[PDB]
Amino acid sequence: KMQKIVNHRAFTFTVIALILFNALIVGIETYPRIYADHKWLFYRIDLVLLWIFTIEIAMRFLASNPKSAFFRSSWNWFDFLIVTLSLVELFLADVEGLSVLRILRVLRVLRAISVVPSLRRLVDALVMTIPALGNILILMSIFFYIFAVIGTMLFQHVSPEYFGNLQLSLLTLFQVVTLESWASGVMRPIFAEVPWSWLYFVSFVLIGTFIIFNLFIGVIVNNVEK
Amino acid sequence: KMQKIVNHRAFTFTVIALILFNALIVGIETYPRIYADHKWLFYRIDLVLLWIFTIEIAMRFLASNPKSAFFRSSWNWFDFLIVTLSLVELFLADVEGLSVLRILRVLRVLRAISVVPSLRRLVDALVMTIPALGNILILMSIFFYIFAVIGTMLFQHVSPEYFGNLQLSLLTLFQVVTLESWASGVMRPIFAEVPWSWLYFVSFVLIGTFIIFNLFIGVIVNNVEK
Amino acid sequence: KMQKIVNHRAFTFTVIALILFNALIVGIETYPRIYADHKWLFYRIDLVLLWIFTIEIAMRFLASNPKSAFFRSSWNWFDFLIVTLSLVELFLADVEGLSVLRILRVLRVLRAISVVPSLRRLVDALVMTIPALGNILILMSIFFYIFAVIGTMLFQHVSPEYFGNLQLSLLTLFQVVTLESWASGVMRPIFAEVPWSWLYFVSFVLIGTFIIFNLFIGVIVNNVEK
Amino acid sequence: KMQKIVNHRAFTFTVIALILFNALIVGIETYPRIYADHKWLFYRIDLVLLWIFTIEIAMRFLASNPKSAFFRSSWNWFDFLIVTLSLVELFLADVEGLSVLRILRVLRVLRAISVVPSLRRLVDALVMTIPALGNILILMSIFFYIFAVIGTMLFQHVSPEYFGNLQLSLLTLFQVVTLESWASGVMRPIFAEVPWSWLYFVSFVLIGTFIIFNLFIGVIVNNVEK
Ligand SMILES: CCCCCCCC/C=C/CCCCCCCC(=O)O[C@@H](COC(=O)CCCCCCCCCCCCCCC)COP(=O)([O-])OCC[N+](C)(C)C
Ligand SMILES: CCCCCCCC/C=C/CCCCCCCC(=O)O[C@@H](COC(=O)CCCCCCCCCCCCCCC)COP(=O)([O-])OCC[N+](C)(C)C
Ligand SMILES: CCCCCCCC/C=C/CCCCCCCC(=O)O[C@@H](COC(=O)CCCCCCCCCCCCCCC)COP(=O)([O-])OCC[N+](C)(C)C
Ligand SMILES: CCCCCCCC/C=C/CCCCCCCC(=O)O[C@@H](COC(=O)CCCCCCCCCCCCCCC)COP(=O)([O-])OCC[N+](C)(C)C
Ligand SMILES: CCCCCCCC/C=C/CCCCCCCC(=O)O[C@@H](COC(=O)CCCCCCCCCCCCCCC)COP(=O)([O-])OCC[N+](C)(C)C
Ligand SMILES: CCCCCCCC/C=C/CCCCCCCC(=O)O[C@@H](COC(=O)CCCCCCCCCCCCCCC)COP(=O)([O-])OCC[N+](C)(C)C
Ligand SMILES: CCCCCCCC/C=C/CCCCCCCC(=O)O[C@@H](COC(=O)CCCCCCCCCCCCCCC)COP(=O)([O-])OCC[N+](C)(C)C
Ligand SMILES: CCCCCCCC/C=C/CCCCCCCC(=O)O[C@@H](COC(=O)CCCCCCCCCCCCCCC)COP(=O)([O-])OCC[N+](C)(C)C
Ligand SMILES: CCCCCCCC/C=C\CCCCCCCC(=O)O[C@@H](COC(=O)CCCCCCCCCCCCCCC)COP(=O)([O-])OCC[N+](C)(C)C
Ligand SMILES: CCCCCCCC/C=C\CCCCCCCC(=O)O[C@@H](COC(=O)CCCCCCCCCCCCCCC)COP(=O)([O-])OCC[N+](C)(C)C
Ligand SMILES: CCCCCCCC/C=C\CCCCCCCC(=O)O[C@@H](COC(=O)CCCCCCCCCCCCCCC)COP(=O)([O-])OCC[N+](C)(C)C
Ligand SMILES: CCCCCCCC/C=C\CCCCCCCC(=O)O[C@@H](COC(=O)CCCCCCCCCCCCCCC)COP(=O)([O-])OCC[N+](C)(C)C
Repeated sequence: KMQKIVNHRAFTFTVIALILFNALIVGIETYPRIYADHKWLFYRIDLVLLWIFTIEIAMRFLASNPKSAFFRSSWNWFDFLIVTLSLVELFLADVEGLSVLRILRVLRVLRAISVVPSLRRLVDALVMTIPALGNILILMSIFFYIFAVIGTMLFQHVSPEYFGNLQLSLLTLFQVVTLESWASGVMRPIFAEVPWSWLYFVSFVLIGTFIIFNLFIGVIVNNVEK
Repeated sequence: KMQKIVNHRAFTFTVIALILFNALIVGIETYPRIYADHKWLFYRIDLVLLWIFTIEIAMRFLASNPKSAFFRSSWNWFDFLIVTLSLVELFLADVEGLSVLRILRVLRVLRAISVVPSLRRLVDALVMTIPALGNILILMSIFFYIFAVIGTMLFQHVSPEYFGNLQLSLLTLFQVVTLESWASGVMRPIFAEVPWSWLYFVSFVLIGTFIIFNLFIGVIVNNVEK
Repeated sequence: KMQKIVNHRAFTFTVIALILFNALIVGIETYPRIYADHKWLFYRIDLVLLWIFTIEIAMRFLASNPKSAFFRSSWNWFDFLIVTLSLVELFLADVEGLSVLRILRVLRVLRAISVVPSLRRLVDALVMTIPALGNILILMSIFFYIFAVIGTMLFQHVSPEYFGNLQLSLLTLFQVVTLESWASGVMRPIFAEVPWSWLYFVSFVLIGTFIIFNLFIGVIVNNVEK
Repeated sequence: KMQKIVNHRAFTFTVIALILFNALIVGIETYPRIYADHKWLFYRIDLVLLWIFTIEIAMRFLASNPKSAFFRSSWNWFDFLIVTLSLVELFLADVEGLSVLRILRVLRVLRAISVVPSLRRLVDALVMTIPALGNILILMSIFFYIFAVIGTMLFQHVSPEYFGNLQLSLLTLFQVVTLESWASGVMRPIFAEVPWSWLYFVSFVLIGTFIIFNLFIGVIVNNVEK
């Protein structure tokens, strides 16, 4: 009565192949003409692929010793979430708010990183180094917030474009920490009006960079040790 | 008569929570309409928060064994400086020179990194690696100064914008070492007139980069060792 | 009857010198006037250099113990491929499709990295670290594909320039991961129309960067170990 | 009769202080008005500083055991070269070709890195890692040359600006390897005409980057070892 043996060689291979085909079709469908000429087929195949993933994860669930740890392990929670999101897409297909709904029709491909064990191990390892660089991110958040607040009150009425709110300015402070056109297009047109403005960026760009550098190093000599 | 026990669990927790609320309100206040509609409340809460921080640091001072090392430790000096700067803001509120005065109303949030011990330890560690990369910064300063002097006499009358003074040119030499639009907007419009100008940037961008790279490495294989 | 001894000191030296001269002439020939004034000489020297390389590699082949491992080693396969490509150039000289044919007249210089042993060892070592960073590249490919698909359906009709197809958009997603004008010229003119668009880039630029950082580290603490 | 003892504490201190003052004055002199109003003083002080450096290095020479190794050590050769260059400036002051002559009036400050021993040791160490990354630079040179040649024949008549010669194009290939506006301003206006052009940059920007990354790593795990 118990479901004892369920696993075999292609038990995954077929799933990953199917996911690849899913990616292929969901990519193709993004062409206006080709999609607009064969819509019934795309409809039917999307439905059937949805149902395959559904019955797949359900098969694993039922044959995963329910009362013991299946929903206890996070990976399967992630799989389940992905399938539920595809279902949300389906059963709430096209009321109106579809623009940010068709998108979820895509991420069903990234469950690839769940099935192939090497990618699973790699991604879990990558996440396991997030609590390593924990504090540094808090420091960087403090830094960003302080500088955003300081900017939005200084340059509010000289550059409404970049420094207009605490939200909008929290953008200009991001595309500057990445050293992206921070001089000729963020500063030179401001530094022209308020001449003492430079002390802002030349400070931020400095200290920000420093922190980032150290953050990077903080990880490097952590894997030499572990 | 002596103040023996003063510490407990929330002895910090309440302070850091209050600081968070301080950040929240000082952020909100940067909206023109919302601040302009409820100013009395913002006034009163700013005053009361100021007084809370004041009585807090004073409590620590009095219950910090005055004659022994309290003002001897630098962190408390930093705290005291921050509180005094907020006070400078208050008692010298709005004579006229307020533009660069309201700013100090902000950095009172960064004393967060003082109170939570993990951030304190991290920041102290980060500073402790400044005397490590001591010389390299002297070398980089020499380099910057030399190249600024060399530029301002060559391109003074062909590009008044970027190379106009030893000060202004010390900017163009900064937004070039960060590889920010150094070619199409700093050089191509100059390289057009003085054709041999390229040897300037292609030298600087080279050597500067080299130094920086080495500086970075100079830190990396210093934490593998310590 | 067997070819026993074939090697000596300059056995390579002459070849690398000749290759250097080949580079020199193939570089010179890219000037319109100078090439257009002495074409017969360039013709004849190109022919003779081709034949020198031909007889060279053929000499090695015949005096490389044919039945045993000569074509078994990959380097010689690469050499042979290069010579055959030069020959393809010659015997299929100028039917019409020459634009992407004259190019192969160039890469015959890079066989330099085959002959000088230090470069050979270095390049082989560099390649030997490709299977090291194997998975991370698969993860990055998945990431790129997902984000390209997600972009091309959102911004298809607001920015036909950058996001027009799954191909063209796979470019805009490349010159953004390199942080090249990703804000002022890829996003600000889009973020103006669809205001919620920022969550796209600020996500990608984030996660992409993270992956890349880790990839880099994944190699660093792999040479400390091997 | 022999010069036995010549060294003492300030034997350097005075020299480095004087060099600092030299930097200060040579910087000041770059202002048009201020220099144009007091020229006699600047003249006389430049002359006297020149003579101080002269007599200084000559003192060291004579009291450096001439027949034994003084000119044998490279640092003193560098010092001597710098002083001779200042002298070239003086005795060949203003015939006409002064534009690239006043410049040498500057680098006399960088002899600072000779006198202060910490900087001397650091700079010598930095140079001692140039023969470490020897081959990689040869590989990068090969790469640059190949791609420059390949570009200048493809895009010669569609973008005369960037790809016009083997020299000029060797610039556009430099401000692209640094990821500086390589997409929106080097490629998009070219990729519009020759549509298959992308395979150029997306290749170069790829492989170049790879090499650079590896070069960096090639140094990192060389100081963990030495
Ligand atoms: C394991 C999970 C990872 C996922 C990896 C991906 C796995 C699955 C990959 C799936 C790829 C998706 C395929 C979609 C292409 C459909 C063909 C097409 O559109 O032709 C179009 C033409 O267009 C052309 O002329 C050229 C078509 C090739 C461009 C495809 C780019 C490659 C994407 C690869 C991305 C690689 C991702 C990595 C990137 C670093 C037709 O439309 P049209 O404009 O009307 O032209 C009319 C032509 N006609 C006259 C003949 C009618
Ligand atoms: C790990 C986390 C680390 C956190 C560290 C983060 C550090 C925070 C970084 C803060 C950056 C500072 C930004 C302020 C500079 C811009 C000001 C400006 O431009 O306005 C005016 C400059 O008016 C002046 O004269 C100011 C001259 C220098 C003031 C320096 C301010 C230092 C603030 C305290 C320093 C505290 C130091 C530290 C304290 C402990 C411009 O002129 P105006 O008056 O507006 O006149 C009208 C405009 N008009 C000119 C067109 C007519
Ligand atoms: C531990 C110390 C670290 C500090 C961390 C921060 C801790 C404290 C954080 C404090 C955050 C500050 C809150 C201020 C927002 C007030 C609400 C508001 O302005 O609404 C405005 C609307 O605006 C909107 O429509 C959207 C509002 C959300 C934008 C807030 C950005 C989040 C900042 C988070 C930064 C994260 C920092 C990290 C970033 C990496 C109302 O103004 P209006 O334009 O007139 O609109 C009219 C609307 N009405 C019709 C209803 C009237
Ligand atoms: C760790 C710290 C390391 C420090 C190292 C830092 C190194 C310092 C780096 C210095 C960079 C050098 C910058 C100078 C190049 C630009 C000059 C120029 O463009 O002007 C002229 C070029 O006129 C020429 O013909 C010059 C040709 C090459 C001269 C090379 C100068 C080397 C100086 C000595 C080298 C010393 C080497 C080292 C010595 C020990 C332009 O033409 P024009 O004459 O003006 O004519 C009028 C304009 N017109 C054309 C429109 C009509
Ligand atoms: C080991 C394998 C690695 C390969 C390494 C390379 C090894 C082999 C290197 C080969 C180099 C190729 C030489 C070609 C130059 C020919 C001379 C010429 O064109 O003169 C032109 C003038 O142009 C000038 O005025 C200046 C010429 C010097 C520019 C050459 C750039 C150096 C390229 C080095 C690249 C270094 C690569 C590294 C870069 C990091 C003449 O044409 P014109 O316009 O009509 O002028 C008329 C003048 N006239 C009046 C006198 C008639
Ligand atoms: C290692 C690999 C890691 C892979 C991770 C990769 C993660 C993937 C990253 C995906 C990035 C997400 C991009 C979507 C954001 C842009 C949407 C947009 O702008 O359209 C609309 C926003 O409409 C809204 O109101 C949306 C508000 C936020 C929605 C957030 C979407 C999250 C999707 C699920 C999150 C799943 C989380 C994870 C699930 C497990 C714009 O407005 P409009 O509706 O079009 O109205 C008409 C236009 N008009 C405004 C001009 C009138
Ligand atoms: C150890 C070796 C390493 C070398 C390190 C350097 C050591 C030696 C450093 C020497 C520094 C050189 C000093 C030159 C300044 C002269 C004063 C001046 O020009 O005033 C001008 C005004 O200009 C101003 O209004 C502000 C002047 C300060 C700008 C100086 C920038 C600091 C350079 C520091 C670079 C730091 C390098 C590091 C950078 C990272 C006057 O000219 P004017 O325009 O006509 O104004 C009229 C005013 N008036 C009405 C009163 C008349
Ligand atoms: C460590 C050192 C490593 C060294 C590695 C360095 C590798 C070297 C990297 C070289 C980069 C390659 C650059 C060439 C691509 C651009 C060509 C182009 O755009 O012209 C044409 C594309 O015409 C085509 O149809 C070409 C289609 C793809 C050809 C691929 C070329 C591969 C060359 C061999 C590959 C060898 C692989 C390796 C061999 C061993 C454009 O069209 P048109 O024909 O001009 O028509 C007229 C213009 N019109 C369109 C406006 C009307
Ligand atoms: C916190 C970082 C600062 C560093 C200080 C270092 C010394 C800083 C030197 C001088 C500082 C003060 C100069 C006096 C001028 C002040 C006001 C002024 O006139 O501004 C003038 C220029 O403003 C500049 O020139 C900014 C200088 C950029 C510094 C880049 C240093 C990079 C450090 C290297 C990092 C690597 C090593 C890192 C080692 C730490 C502009 O105003 P104006 O001339 O009156 O003209 C009117 C305005 N107008 C232009 C719109 C028309
Ligand atoms: C110090 C670094 C230099 C490196 C030298 C290497 C060889 C350098 C090769 C040739 C050097 C000399 C060429 C002769 C031309 C001189 C004058 C000239 O005519 O300029 C011409 C172009 O100027 C250029 O082309 C600059 C070349 C950029 C070099 C990029 C190398 C990157 C090294 C790779 C780094 C990685 C490996 C690093 C390994 C170290 C322009 O003048 P014009 O043509 O007469 O036209 C009139 C002016 N006009 C354009 C405004 C209309
Ligand atoms: C996934 C990453 C997100 C991070 C969230 C963090 C908090 C994010 C805070 C607030 C989030 C939501 C704000 C409410 C506004 C939503 C809609 C909106 O109005 O947009 C508004 C602005 O949009 C922005 O301001 C984007 C904020 C950029 C975030 C940069 C954070 C960098 C993290 C640091 C990385 C280092 C540490 C990393 C630690 C992880 C624009 O719309 P509008 O105002 O209505 O005006 C009409 C549109 N118009 C402009 C075209 C005219
Ligand atoms: C060597 C690197 C290549 C990689 C291949 C990967 C798959 C490449 C996918 C498809 C390749 C071929 C697509 C078919 C189109 C060919 C011709 C064409 O039409 O071009 C079209 C677009 O051209 C592009 O879209 C270029 C795609 C950029 C690739 C970015 C991948 C980054 C790798 C990630 C690095 C990280 C991981 C690294 C893992 C290695 C434009 O031509 P058109 O549409 O006809 O319109 C007319 C021209 N017009 C626009 C001027 C009007």
